[PDB]
Amino acid sequence: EIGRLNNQSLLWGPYRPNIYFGTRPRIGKSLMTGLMWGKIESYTDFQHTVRYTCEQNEGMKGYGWDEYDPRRGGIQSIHDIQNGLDITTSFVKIPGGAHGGSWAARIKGTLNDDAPKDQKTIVVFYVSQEGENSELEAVPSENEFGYEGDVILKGRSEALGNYKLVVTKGKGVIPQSDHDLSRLRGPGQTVVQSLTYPDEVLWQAKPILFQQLKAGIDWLVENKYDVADPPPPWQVYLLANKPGSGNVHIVQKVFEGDFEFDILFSSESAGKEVTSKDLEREVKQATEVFGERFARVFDLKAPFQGDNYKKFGKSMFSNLIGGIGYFYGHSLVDRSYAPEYDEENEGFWEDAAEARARHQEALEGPYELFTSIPSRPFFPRGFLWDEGFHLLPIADWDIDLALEIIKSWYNLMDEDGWIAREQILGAEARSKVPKEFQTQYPHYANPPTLFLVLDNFVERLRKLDETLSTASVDNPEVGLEYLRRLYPLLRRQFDWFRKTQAGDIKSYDREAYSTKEAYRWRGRTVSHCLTSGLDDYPRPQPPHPGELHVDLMSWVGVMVKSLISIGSLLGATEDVEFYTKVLDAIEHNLDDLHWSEKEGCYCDATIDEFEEHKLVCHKGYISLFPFLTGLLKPDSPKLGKLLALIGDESELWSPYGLRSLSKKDEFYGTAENYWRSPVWININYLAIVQLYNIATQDGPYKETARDLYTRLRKNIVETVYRNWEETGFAWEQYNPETGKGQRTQHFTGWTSLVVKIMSGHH
Ligand SMILES: O=[N+]([O-])c1cc(N2[C@@H]3CC[C@H]2COC3)ccc1NCCCCCCN1C[C@H](O)[C@@H](O)[C@H](O)[C@H]1CO
Repeated sequence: EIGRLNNQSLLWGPYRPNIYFGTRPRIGKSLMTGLMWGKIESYTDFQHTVRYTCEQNEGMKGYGWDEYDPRRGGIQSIHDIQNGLDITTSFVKIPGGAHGGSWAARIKGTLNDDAPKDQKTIVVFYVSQEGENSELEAVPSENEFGYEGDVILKGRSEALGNYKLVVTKGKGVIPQSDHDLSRLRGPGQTVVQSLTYPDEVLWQAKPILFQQLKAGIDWLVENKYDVADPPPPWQVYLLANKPGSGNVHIVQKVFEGDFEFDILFSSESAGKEVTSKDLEREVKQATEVFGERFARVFDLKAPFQGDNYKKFGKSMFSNLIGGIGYFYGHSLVDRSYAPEYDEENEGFWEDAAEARARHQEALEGPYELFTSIPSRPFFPRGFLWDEGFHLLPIADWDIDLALEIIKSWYNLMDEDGWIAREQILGAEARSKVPKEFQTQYPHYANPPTLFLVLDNFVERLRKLDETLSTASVDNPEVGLEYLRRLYPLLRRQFDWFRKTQAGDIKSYDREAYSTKEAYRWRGRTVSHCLTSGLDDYPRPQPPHPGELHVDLMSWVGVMVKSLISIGSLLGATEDVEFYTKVLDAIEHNLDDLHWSEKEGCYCDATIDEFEEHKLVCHKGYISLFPFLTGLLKPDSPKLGKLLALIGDESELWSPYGLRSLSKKDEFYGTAENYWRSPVWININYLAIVQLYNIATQDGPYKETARDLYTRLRKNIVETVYRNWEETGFAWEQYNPETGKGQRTQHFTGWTSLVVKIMSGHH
């Protein structure tokens, strides 16, 4: 019942973060829309200037959400240098009826100071509908060659019932052609082309548009329009009007100078149809609500209480929550469980490559996923351990939203307990991913950081849009039922980890409190360990079936501590007893297998040339894991030595945050130098939260933790703020020597954790 209200609230959104601006509902095969625009200055330039899928290069100053809440809508701003255009896309949801409500958008384009004042810009609104028993029709024009006013599309489906979608006339100069062609094509007006293609290719908006433009050009060629006397470019690239029935509708406008137009989606089962007056008003309302929620949910503490930090927090937050996508389709999975994937022998990476080279992978599904993403331009899709970080701030904002996303993720889990770490769903998603990197492998794990979110919900539980956001904490019954239904999958994931990611104690000269607790990440190559999330952090060389990884064991610890709390809430006492013994064994086994007294930190372990357990110690993030994951007692002498490592400028401590790897480590700044020195916000965030924990409890390290917490919070926030101020972007990682953001931009993305770091009061 709370489920039905949530379903209905979240159904519609701009859930296509892979494109600048578009809408889809959370339904695999339904109605989608996308925006395209580009300046036209010549006969050949439109194909190069036209924008649709997100990218980041010299031609685009920046883009992002100024404001967003997926229940209500928001405002995105796009700063396009190539096309001399500052664009604004406002989207708003209007609840009502039985079909997930109505929505509207305003597209406003303003030429920048550099653009020719008489620039011609082509704007397209592309609309598609998949589904066997559904209809969509453009109501024809009264006029001869196109539309003087609004374009109305009428459609129906099982999912949406009856609806109307209107593209309004809009404001702005419409250029007029004196050419001969105008007698056949009109002087210049809004046009509509209504087409049909087999459902599975409808997503290919750009090629479909261009095929129509080319047919347009070929008609000119056949009909004696030539270089003797050519029509203007904008008229050459203006489609001949042919509205009708189909599963594809192209709405094209040309504008000279500034422009704007509305898109009004009117769910028939609701009240009166949506108007532009409705849009303007609900835009203003949504802004007020966003304003008030922000100040309550993300109340930035000293020294970030100022307005500059507020605007920064709003940008980082809105971009993260604005990344929410709905994805649908088949994924590519190797279901061969080839025995080479067991990696039980020396040299196992060569065996595994030989297996992969059998190419037994097949598409399977379809699946759906509702998730936030790291990067609109470079990787707009679900990543398993990233989502754990993304949901930390989102959960604060709207716990029901976060729980929905968690549910969405767990619904992917297969019978054995595997969720693919990278969710590439459907041909549209695949288009952005080289074939060689699509295949998922059922023995590949990723950190279970979604348990971190679950933990915070549990603590919240112990201690209509306003209502709906917090319904899962405000009605303990609802909360518990949610945990009840998820609990088995959580448990299945726990079991899967210990089955598939088991390390080898019993087979070597290995003494420890427990014969059981030992873990090794499957999937390592000579240079990489992708499944751990820390691609190129240095690990034992060469890789070896005897390896043990202290990060993985610490994640199993995070998991088991969570199972304790959740089981304890559902009174699964047979389960809670078992967990209690596993936790106890990991605490002991962390020390017995992973602690280096001589180095003063945790290390991964291998097996020698001589068949004996060797620690292989590389000072950095990995070394801190038991502390980052909240496993050490606040009086632990090991914790204190870890605090020395963290605070030590010659090892990890840079002015800009903690270095992934110590400056003393032989691998510092080597090779791709991905996780071999740069400052990464996700691990810094875990550190900051654990420092705070120790700083707010009686113990011997209280005052040290307090100082490190104060400084690290400051350093991390200021580095990310400084870069945002100067570049407009959140970055993937930060240079510890210069403080510059580097690798990819638009990383929102766990970089956005900074809103919560500024927020404090963990
Ligand atoms: O998508 N690609 O497959 C892909 C595409 C391309 N492109 C080609 C064509 C378009 C596109 C842009 O330019 C040329 C280039 C390289 C790759 N490589 C796959 C790697 C995926 C990124 C992992 C980022 N993070 C790494 C963190 O280490 C990990 O912790 C984190 O979880 C993960 C997620 O945030």
